[PDB]
Amino acid sequence: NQALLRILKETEFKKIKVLGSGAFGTVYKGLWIPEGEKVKIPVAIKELREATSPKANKEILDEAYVMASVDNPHVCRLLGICLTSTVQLITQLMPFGCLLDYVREHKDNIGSQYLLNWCVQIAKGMNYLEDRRLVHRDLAARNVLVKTPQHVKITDFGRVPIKWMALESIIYTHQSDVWSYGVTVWELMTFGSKPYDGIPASEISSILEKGERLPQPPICTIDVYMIMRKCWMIDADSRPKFRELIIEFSKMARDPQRYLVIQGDERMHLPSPTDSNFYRALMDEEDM
Amino acid sequence: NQALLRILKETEFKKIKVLGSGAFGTVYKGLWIPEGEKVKIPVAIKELREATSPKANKEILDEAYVMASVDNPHVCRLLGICLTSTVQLITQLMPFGCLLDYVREHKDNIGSQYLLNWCVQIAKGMNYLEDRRLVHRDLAARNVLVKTPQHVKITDFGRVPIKWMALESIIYTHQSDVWSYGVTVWELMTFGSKPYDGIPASEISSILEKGERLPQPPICTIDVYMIMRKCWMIDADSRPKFRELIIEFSKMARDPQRYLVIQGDERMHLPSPTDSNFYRALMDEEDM
Ligand SMILES: CN1CCC(c2ccc(-c3ccc4c(c3)C(=O)N([C@@H](C(=O)Nc3nccs3)c3cc(F)ccc3O)C4)cc2)CC1
Ligand SMILES: CN1CCC(c2ccc(-c3ccc4c(c3)C(=O)N([C@@H](C(=O)Nc3nccs3)c3cc(F)ccc3O)C4)cc2)CC1
Ligand SMILES: Nc1ncnc2c1ncn2[C@@H]1O[C@H](COP(=O)(O)OP(=O)(O)NP(=O)(O)O)[C@@H](O)[C@H]1O
Ligand SMILES: Nc1ncnc2c1ncn2[C@@H]1O[C@H](COP(=O)(O)OP(=O)(O)NP(=O)(O)O)[C@@H](O)[C@H]1O
Ligand SMILES: [Mg+2]
Ligand SMILES: [Mg+2]
Repeated sequence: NQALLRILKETEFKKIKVLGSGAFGTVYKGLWIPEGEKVKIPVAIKELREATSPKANKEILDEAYVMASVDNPHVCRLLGICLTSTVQLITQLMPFGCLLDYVREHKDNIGSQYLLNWCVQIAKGMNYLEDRRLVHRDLAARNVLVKTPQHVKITDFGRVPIKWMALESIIYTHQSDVWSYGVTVWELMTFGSKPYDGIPASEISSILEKGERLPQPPICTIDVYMIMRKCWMIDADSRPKFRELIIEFSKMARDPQRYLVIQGDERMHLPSPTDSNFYRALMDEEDM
Repeated sequence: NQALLRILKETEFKKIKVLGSGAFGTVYKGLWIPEGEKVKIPVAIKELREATSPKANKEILDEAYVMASVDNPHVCRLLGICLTSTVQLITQLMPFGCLLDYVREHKDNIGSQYLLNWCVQIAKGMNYLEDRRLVHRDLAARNVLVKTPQHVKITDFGRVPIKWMALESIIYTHQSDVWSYGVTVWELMTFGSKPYDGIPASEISSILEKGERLPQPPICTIDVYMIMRKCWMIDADSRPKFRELIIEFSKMARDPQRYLVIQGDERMHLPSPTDSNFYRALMDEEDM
């Protein structure tokens, strides 16, 4: 339990390159140098843009131990922490970056089988988080990291993203996460489009009350767009459960081209078991 | 089966830094760039110092598929290959380097619990290789790679190292590997000493026939030096099996200071479950 979150010294890791920033901190690629060792281990380091107090660190630690406790192939685990003036959090470095940026830069080489499997994997991770009774509160294509193209994990859970929140959050339940899951799915199926592009956030809750939802992405059949609309029902309990989302997106993943119309989908593919085994043993030794 | 050894193009990986060389090839740290992807994945690349023919590549591939087929936490798996004029082999990059260099550079911070566990892990991997009916033929502290300080794996098996070979090899059986295991153990317990230092290789088989073995390392009790001597029996079948080596070195690992006398052993230690979990999730996601 307590053994799941390593407390680090400043002197045993170094931030070497910035990777990006959110409205909570800045993310660096970093090197972890174990005491007495001559090696340099690449890590990801989030340093909060908000310097803290020692009593406030008691809040941070109380949640950090929980996020260090997740054990699921499609959920990122918080690994370490260094409680400087500004707190730094450490996790596994994902060289493929987030899924949002990934789809935007590969939108012309992304097939139906990859898209659909990603929706399954993200759902498995949300279903795990629900079984641990952890509400994500910030699910987005930006907070889905790519370990390998075949393997995605969910990050930055358990901590406003108005365009991703349920109407009752603009209340955070697992059913409110289901909403954010639908928005994440829409981001993938639109190859990274910005939801409600150009509409100011202060006015999203208005358009949701009048019945407007995100439009059907061009590559979605009705079976896929039905699911996304169901995630955006005003009644939270009427939304589909994550356990069900797994079942339906797995069904569609065994016949992908039936449920996603993508130009050049017979050229786009999935890696031969030859390429997957080479992927996993180099970067992704997790079971799966 | 065939899906366990990825064939690579030249254009999808690059050698960026040399790491060392043996009398068979040169090892580089390399970057694997997946087709269509914008990331750079660190790998290890062995390029043979011997340019080959296409029919000779049929030999190489026939063995490479076997080495790509090992599934054991303490055995390195061959992952890929690029069959240029000089063949390049690819495997997971171990930033901690080999165990030989590791012990030499940490000899003043290495305790009995680490040394003994390493002997267990190396034995587990040799016991696996015996169960797959693969003779190592070049077991040494140089060919034991450090994934993390707590986790070592055996490399470069299944391909002369006179000072590591059994007398009947100077015949390669699993019992001849047991000999090389004893020599590997002696290398660790001597914090990286060179076996038979200063004695020319052409004259090692002579000294072995007259009964000379490696000396008892200063930190070994008799129980440990008894095992090492048993690995060097002239009768191969009289040597202990790897299955037994596991049992005896595990026994000694539950009471390490009873079997290894190391100055400052109460200061040297093992990482708290806090530090191990941080190690594994960053670098070593294998089960164990
Ligand atoms: C300021 N005033 C006083 C103090 C209060 C406060 C309460 C809690 C935190 C806290 C604690 C723990 C975390 C986070 C935040 C967080 O953002 N965390 C991510 C994560 O670290 N991401 C990464 N990117 C790259 C490298 S590390 C994360 C990673 C992961 F693998 C799984 C879940 C997860 O949440 C972990 C901070 C401040 C707030 C109000
Ligand atoms: C020249 N004339 C004609 C041709 C004949 C020939 C026959 C077989 C090979 C062959 C095939 C396969 C391998 C090896 C050698 C080998 O050296 N291999 C290691 C390995 O690649 N190490 C690494 N270091 C860093 C990056 S890759 C290795 C790695 C591992 F993870 C597990 C086992 C293993 O053996 C694999 C070459 C030539 C010989 C005589
Ligand atoms: N483990 C990781 N490995 C590599 N890059 C990462 C990792 N975690 C986050 N990033 C990237 O670091 C950048 C900053 O992340 P972050 O601070 O979380 O902002 P954000 O995810 O875009 N918005 P938010 O997470 O909702 O605050 C993004 O481009 C992420 O993809
Ligand atoms: N996977 C790996 N990751 C990092 N370094 C490695 C890896 N495999 C080998 N090395 C290192 O690369 C260097 C060259 O290795 P190698 O070519 O095997 O020579 P050697 O092991 O010292 N002698 P030999 O293996 O018996 O031919 C050594 O310093 C090894 O520790
Ligand atoms: Mg993020
Ligand atoms: Mg070697």
